[PDB]
Amino acid sequence: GCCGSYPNAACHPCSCKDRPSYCGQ
Repeated sequence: GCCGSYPNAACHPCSCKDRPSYCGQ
């Protein structure tokens, strides 16, 4: 994914720059 295999304190598949687009569609 993107937060997949990374820290998660703030990080989500969404806060990423070009994120896993499930946090939209």
